[PDB]
Amino acid sequence: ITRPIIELSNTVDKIAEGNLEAEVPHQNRADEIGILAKSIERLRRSLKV
Amino acid sequence: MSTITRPIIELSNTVDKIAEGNLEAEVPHQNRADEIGILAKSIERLRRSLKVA
Repeated sequence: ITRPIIELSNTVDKIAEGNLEAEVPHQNRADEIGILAKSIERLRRSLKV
Repeated sequence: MSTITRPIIELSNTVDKIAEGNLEAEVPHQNRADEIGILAKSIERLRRSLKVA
């Protein structure tokens, strides 16, 4: 749980700095980390568009 | 369960609202001393960055 959350926190920081190309990890987990990851991916795509 | 799962769901819903263009909704859990807190601060920084745009 701890490491993936740190990782996704990192991912959100890169998106904030304008890097809309960095891959979002953990999109395929079957739990709540998975759901958070799918959210961040959708956010990433929404900002590209 | 209440210490980890629920906050993650909540922040997940917060990211969805930002994605829909709602840059005014408050980001919960900014004051936790753990990794949820770190994530929450990240999302708040993202939110502010998108307003400035």
